[PDB]
Amino acid sequence: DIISVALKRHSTKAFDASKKLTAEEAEKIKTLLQYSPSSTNSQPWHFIVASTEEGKARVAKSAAGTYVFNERKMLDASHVVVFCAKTAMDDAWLERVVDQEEADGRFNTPEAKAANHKGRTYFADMHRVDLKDDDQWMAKQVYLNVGNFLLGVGAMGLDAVPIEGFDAAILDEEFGLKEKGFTSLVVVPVGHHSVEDFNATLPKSRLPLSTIVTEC
Amino acid sequence: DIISVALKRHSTKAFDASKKLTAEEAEKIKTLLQYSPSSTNSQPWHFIVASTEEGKARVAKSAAGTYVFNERKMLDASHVVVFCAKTAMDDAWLERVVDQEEADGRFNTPEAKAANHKGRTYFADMHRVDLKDDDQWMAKQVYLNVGNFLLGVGAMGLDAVPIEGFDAAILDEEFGLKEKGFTSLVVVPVGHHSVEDFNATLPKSRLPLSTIVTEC
Ligand SMILES: Cc1cc2nc3c(=O)[nH]c(=O)nc-3n(C[C@H](O)[C@H](O)[C@H](O)COP(=O)(O)O)c2cc1C
Ligand SMILES: Cc1cc2nc3c(=O)[nH]c(=O)nc-3n(C[C@H](O)[C@H](O)[C@H](O)COP(=O)(O)O)c2cc1C
Repeated sequence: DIISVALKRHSTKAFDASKKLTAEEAEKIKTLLQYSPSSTNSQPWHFIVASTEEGKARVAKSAAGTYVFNERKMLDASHVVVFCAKTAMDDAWLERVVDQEEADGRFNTPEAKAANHKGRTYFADMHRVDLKDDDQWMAKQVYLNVGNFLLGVGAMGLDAVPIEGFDAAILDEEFGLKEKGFTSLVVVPVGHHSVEDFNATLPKSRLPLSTIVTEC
Repeated sequence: DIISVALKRHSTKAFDASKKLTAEEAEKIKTLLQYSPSSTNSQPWHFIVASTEEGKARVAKSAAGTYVFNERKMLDASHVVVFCAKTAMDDAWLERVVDQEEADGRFNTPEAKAANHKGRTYFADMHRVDLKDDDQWMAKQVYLNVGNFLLGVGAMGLDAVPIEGFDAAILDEEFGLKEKGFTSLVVVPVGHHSVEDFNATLPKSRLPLSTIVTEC
């Protein structure tokens, strides 16, 4: 049951540094990242997956100053995922997307690919040209990917914590992501909680359905 | 297996208007909405769940003009979820979150409730006062709930389609959201696909791991 997963999953505060993902688990987490939906199948994202001790330490440099209370969550977890959004929607990306969809067998005629390209360009152009918000639109898709990921890892029986408390300017410099066209948004350390994770045994808390839902 | 769900779920293009969700499935989808994580447990959201023919036709008035192609997805689904974000983060909201956490038994230490509220008001004030993007930070949390939702509903064996192609100003005017401090961002019809849902038997397409993942 997925609902039991939803009620049991928690934001891990401390990871066991001796528990690592299997090679099968490492492959499956990467499948989850790749297969999330996105508006127009635009997939405007890049992911850093750090599993080495050198790589996690480099990600862990961004939990500087005020974000030092999240550094140990990055170093003790098995795999650390960095979710990055594209910084602008370019026309090369859109043609990369429609060429992948043709290569995957989604179009039956050249008119069906041209129709799909036109339709995606129009909605990319509403954000790029009309609203001037393509940066915010692509970042919103990366957060939907985070949502998908947290539930999926929970359903695999693993522990994780979504981190917004890190320095994105520090992280983007280290991996040289502005040169590559991307910016870091959320860091998700993945592994197994330890006995020091105080949040594992505390109750879940959410606003009641009376406040947050309207039925019509 | 959750990886099977991720590879099997699709964006439905046509729903079977005779197939409805059971009362148990209706309750489970509201549990999925409420239990999604969000930064600092801010839960900066409101959900409209329309299951009646009158309710769904009111949501379908936003599938206007250029967006007429999404109208039928809203009309024939069993349940239509409107994901709304708060338009500003007020102190009143943060207080009801911390009081709910208090009632749920999260702070065994009355000094920890006060410690946690001011940390939440500190990270909410870095967006509503310092960075001035409180509306984008709260919309970001609503897309994380949408990603959580779409994988969960696929894990329950239901069909859905995330919709961005709707007129949010019509949708907000129709349900008086602007005066309640909420704005609609994503519409998600849930139900069971028709025999004429062409997308159900098309192959899934995504960019390769070689483009989207960097391993470190
Ligand atoms: C976008 C996002 C960012 C978060 N950032 C942090 C963080 O920097 N550090 C942390 O300890 N937890 C962080 N969390 C945890 C939230 O406090 C948490 O999801 C929320 O309190 C609900 O608890 P649950 O995850 O255990 O269900 C973050 C969560 C989200 C969704
Ligand atoms: C945020 C968002 C908005 C979308 N808006 C629309 C829409 O307006 N109409 C539609 O038919 N599909 C829409 N979709 C479906 C996307 O085209 C689809 O998710 C994508 O092609 C990947 O296909 P899949 O969901 O079948 O895996 C949307 C998806 C997302 C995530």
